[PDB]
Amino acid sequence: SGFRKMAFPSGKVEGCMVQVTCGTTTLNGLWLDDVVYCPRHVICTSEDMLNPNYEDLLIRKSNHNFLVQAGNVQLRVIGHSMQNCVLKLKVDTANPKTPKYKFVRIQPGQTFSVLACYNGSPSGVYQCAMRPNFTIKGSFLNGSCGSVGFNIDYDCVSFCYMHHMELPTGVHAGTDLEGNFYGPFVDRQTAQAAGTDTTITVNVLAWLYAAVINGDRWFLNRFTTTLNDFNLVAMKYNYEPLTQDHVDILGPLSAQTGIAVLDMCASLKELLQNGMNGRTILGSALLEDEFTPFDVVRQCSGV
Amino acid sequence: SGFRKMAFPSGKVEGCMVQVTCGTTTLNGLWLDDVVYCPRHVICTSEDMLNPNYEDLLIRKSNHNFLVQAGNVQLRVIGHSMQNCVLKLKVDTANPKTPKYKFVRIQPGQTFSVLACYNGSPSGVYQCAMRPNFTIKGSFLNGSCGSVGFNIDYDCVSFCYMHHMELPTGVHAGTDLEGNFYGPFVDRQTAQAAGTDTTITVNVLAWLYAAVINGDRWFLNRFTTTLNDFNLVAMKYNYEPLTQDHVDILGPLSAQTGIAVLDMCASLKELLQNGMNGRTILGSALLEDEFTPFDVVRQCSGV
Ligand SMILES: COc1ccc(/C=C/C(=O)N[C@H](C(=O)N[C@@H](CC(C)C)C(=O)N[C@H](C=O)C[C@@H]2CCCNC2=O)C(C)C)cc1
Ligand SMILES: COc1ccc(/C=C/C(=O)N[C@H](C(=O)N[C@@H](CC(C)C)C(=O)N[C@H](C=O)C[C@@H]2CCCNC2=O)C(C)C)cc1
Repeated sequence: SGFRKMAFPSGKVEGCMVQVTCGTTTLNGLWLDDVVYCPRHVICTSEDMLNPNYEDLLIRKSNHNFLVQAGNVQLRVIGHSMQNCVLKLKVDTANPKTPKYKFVRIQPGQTFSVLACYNGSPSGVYQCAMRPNFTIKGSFLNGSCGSVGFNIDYDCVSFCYMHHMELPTGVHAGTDLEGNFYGPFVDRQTAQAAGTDTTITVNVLAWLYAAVINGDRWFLNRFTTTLNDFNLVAMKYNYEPLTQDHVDILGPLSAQTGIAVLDMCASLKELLQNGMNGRTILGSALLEDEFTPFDVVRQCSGV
Repeated sequence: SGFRKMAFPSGKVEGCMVQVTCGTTTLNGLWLDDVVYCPRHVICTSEDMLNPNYEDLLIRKSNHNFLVQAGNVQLRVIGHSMQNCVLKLKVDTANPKTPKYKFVRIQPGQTFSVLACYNGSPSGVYQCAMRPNFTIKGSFLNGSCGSVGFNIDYDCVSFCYMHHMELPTGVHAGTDLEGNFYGPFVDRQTAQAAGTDTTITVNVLAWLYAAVINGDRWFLNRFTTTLNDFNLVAMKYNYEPLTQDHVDILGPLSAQTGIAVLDMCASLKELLQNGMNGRTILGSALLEDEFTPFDVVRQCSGV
């Protein structure tokens, strides 16, 4: 019993992290086979950051301009290319710690673990969600760029995020590992702001199911609702609409607890309209939306 | 910027986890050098759990009665001994992945990371505190025993917790790696309950400092307080007393923000007496007490 914000074990990703230095900018790289992937603004100075000309900056760089260290072992770069917002540094040694891996572009509302790194060395691991406005609420300082987000599917690490920038909201934006940004953002210091965020409704419902599984059931009421009636209330409280696909995804949790999805939706409607009146659910005074249904199943069933 | 409940990277501990099976009970073991450490109730059946005679159960076990697997590699046990509540299984191979390590007994109010495992394989990692009543609020299912808690100090893993039991509160109890329980608990199915928990005051104050560092400052008021006046209010709200040692530990955060500790204490006193009136601090509607001052410094300074 018990329910915690739980990250994937990070050892497979830890063996992939290296330090990339170009001139005076230093950030992290991801060393897979004989390629190092890292954010392309590693080739920038700060005068190259309000309107950087990346292609111009790159043509003036030769292979030796990139200092890549893995521990106290320097790796020699023997090739470089730019793909979208990411640099690919070909190195003369293949990483012996390379795990089985995939590059994935995740959808809004999905969660992943972040291994935060500085100078190529791990700092900590935590769990994030891709917000509906294509930001993430992370924890990143200067020098954390090149940190990656991932999921572990049995043996395979599915890399889905590489860190690039902070919006002055304290929220964070980045790319998939092909260098395509999540959301409308660009890798320049200009006036970009994220759209308004919304609450991930299917995730809140998964979390209420985790609550019931853990014995915190006070919020269950005697009522039911229709999907359309529920969505009309949710919308007023800035919740995303719940689709029938979402209902289907909650099937396993519904069957484990014997609570129909539309019955749990009636309980959530009452929580939205009435508040919690001082009470907590799973130790939280707010409704939580960064646990997917698969997250809940995995935690409440032992991987 | 940003602040998240962050766990230590778990790769060093992952290479140490194995599966220990004795008869029909299976749990996790910690393989360090040529010794496997695991909870001694691995030798129990359930009829041996209301009043187990561990020494009696153990004398009837021979080395071959312990099946230890590390991946799809079986390790041969060549010796066994019981130390307090933990079994030590001598094995004929030293773990090549053994990191530099220490066995530590932590104090109430300190935090650590838990690598939750089942059948010797990692499930997830999360951050816990040793509560003042010597429990932890974890996430453990059947088969998670032998999971360990740890801190990473630069290169050294300081193992401080091994998981043994769940109290029907949904809270968890265990031993240090010498097999001595934290708190008054014993490894039997009887009627044990933990003492009343209290809020870890120095940790709440560290978290308010993290809030200020991150730009969430609405709760700062114009006042100061004495240490004695503060402790009189805190006590009524089931907060532990703040000592001068605690004040000293907050020195670095106080100097970074320019807020005296006693000034931050006046702000916390007002939060305790008045509530938050709907507002959140760092996204929480409750005051958080599972970040130590070192936690906050480490996260807000990049390891
Ligand atoms: C007026 O409304 C505004 C709206 C948006 C912005 C800035 C977006 C921006 O420029 N973010 C910068 C950034 O992330 N730059 C990237 C690099 C550029 C080329 C995209 C970066 O520094 N990346 C860091 C290097 O690793 C990590 C950052 C910085 C440290 C703070 N936290 C982090 O994640 C911040 C430093 C302000 C400013 C004003
Ligand atoms: C009337 O007030 C009460 C007060 C306390 C208790 C029980 C304490 C207990 O017996 N806990 C058991 C336990 O943790 N047993 C240990 C082993 C014994 C020998 C100490 C165990 O099973 N350990 C599990 C094996 O790995 C992990 C447990 C179990 C699964 C649930 N979550 C967990 O962490 C629970 C299964 C109820 C009961 C009633």
